[PDB]
Amino acid sequence: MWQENKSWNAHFTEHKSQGVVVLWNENKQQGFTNNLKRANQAFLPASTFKIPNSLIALDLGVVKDEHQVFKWDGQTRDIATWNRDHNLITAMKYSVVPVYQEFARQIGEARMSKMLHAFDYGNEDISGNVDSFWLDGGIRISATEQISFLRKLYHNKLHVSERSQRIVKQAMLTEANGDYIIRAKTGYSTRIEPKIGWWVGWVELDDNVWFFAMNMDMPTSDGLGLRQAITKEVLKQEKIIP
Amino acid sequence: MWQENKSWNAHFTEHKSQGVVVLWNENKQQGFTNNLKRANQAFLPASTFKIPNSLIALDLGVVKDEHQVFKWDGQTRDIATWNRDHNLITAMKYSVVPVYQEFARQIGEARMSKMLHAFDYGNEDISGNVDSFWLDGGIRISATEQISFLRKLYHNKLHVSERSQRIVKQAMLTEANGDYIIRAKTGYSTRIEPKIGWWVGWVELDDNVWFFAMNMDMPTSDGLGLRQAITKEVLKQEKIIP
Ligand SMILES: O=S(=O)(O)c1ccc2cc(S(=O)(=O)O)ccc2c1
Ligand SMILES: O=S(=O)(O)c1ccc2cc(S(=O)(=O)O)ccc2c1
Ligand SMILES: [Cl-]
Ligand code: NA
Ligand code: NA
Ligand code: NA
Ligand code: NA
Repeated sequence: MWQENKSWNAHFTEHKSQGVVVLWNENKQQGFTNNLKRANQAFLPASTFKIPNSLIALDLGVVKDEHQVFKWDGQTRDIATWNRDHNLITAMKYSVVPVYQEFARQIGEARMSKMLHAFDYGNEDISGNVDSFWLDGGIRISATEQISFLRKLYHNKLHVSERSQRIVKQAMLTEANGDYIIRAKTGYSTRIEPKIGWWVGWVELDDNVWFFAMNMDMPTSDGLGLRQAITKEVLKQEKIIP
Repeated sequence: MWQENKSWNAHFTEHKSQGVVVLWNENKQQGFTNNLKRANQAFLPASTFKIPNSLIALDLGVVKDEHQVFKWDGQTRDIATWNRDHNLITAMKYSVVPVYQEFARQIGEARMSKMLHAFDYGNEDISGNVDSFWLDGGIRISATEQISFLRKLYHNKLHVSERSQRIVKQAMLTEANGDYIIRAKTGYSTRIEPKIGWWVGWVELDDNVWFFAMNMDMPTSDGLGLRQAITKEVLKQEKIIP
């Protein structure tokens, strides 16, 4: 099932960093990682929680579809792309936290807790603030647990409607060409140590899909590009993407 | 509503050919083209008929989902990519006619003709074989008629389920990066003169979507890549993609 390959550490070493990448080959039901222990250590999901959050908001009707416009509240924040109107596509593309904070407020503590229990998501714990618990509360999830959740989403097996799951899988669209399709979500956990950056999702090939979930030490925002860079180096080494 | 911008013909004559490109700004509700007469000229849809064919087959249960495998029939044909198993995603990417010829045969003439009338698709005529009329039968559709069809598809108001339309819009995925997403379908009509090449779809932006339909004279298969090349040149000139 799980096989360890420490070859991939060089890609983390090359950039003064440490992390874990987890790959799952859907067809052959075989997994791969450079660090079995870290692959199963639970961290704050940060903005990768936007995947379950969107599924919940859509299923409950907080968000009717991917065209509904969530208008900027007018407060100028540090990330410039947040200071504009957004729909679910652009909101997820740019990790617009304010938009998902009002989602969490409408969902409320009870329904959020109930949904995460049914999702089997992480430790299912929403302790902390209603609109910030995935950034500084008690919820935790491992990279392998992200793959378990993601595999349910890919196969439309999560407890919410098939429509909700198809809309989110559309919003996760990051990259696509003649070779592959990447649906994925980035995350950056800055409020509680250890500061880490996430990239979870999958790579759709012609006749297979590879699920991946990576996290890495991230002391500042300047290294965020390595989340995608290091992952793609691993995908190139296994001849998944050219 | 429409306006002619014959500046684009320099992108066609540069590659020794003729054609039309039709754009439609969804937000502004304004259309553009380099030749309004060819824009309204109706040709065989060729494999751009895979868009409505896929909707009909999905709505009728001929195709269960985007993951169902359709086994190669063993007959080795001239396009290598056709001689292997496929699903809806790859069968559309490689324009695998045999796979869609089976779809049509199971849909049948009666339901195909009622569905095309419900879609308002072209001249709604399926005269000829039910398994080849979009390649050598009587169906005819213009570039502007493709845009009307595609607009309904984008808005889920075609007369099939919302599920079927979302799946087809998924299978149309051609290209996606941080700047745009292209959902399109290629076509090469070579059984009845004039031999022409199609590219129809739309470009999803952050705050807008641009529908496009284009066709051009294609005497030999060598020039097929100019379908996308010329379209991207127009889109660049109109400050639609960088
Ligand atoms: O609220 S914080 O400033 O801690 C915060 C929250 C989410 C973030 C997501 C990203 S992401 O672009 O990596 O998704 C980057 C920085 C972030 C900072
Ligand atoms: O059956 S034909 O050989 O006439 C035929 C049908 C569809 C085709 C689609 C393409 S595509 O470029 O639209 O994928 C290219 C050649 C084709 C030939
Ligand atoms: Cl998609
Ligand atoms: Na997105
Ligand atoms: Na944090
Ligand atoms: Na179906
Ligand atoms: Na023709």
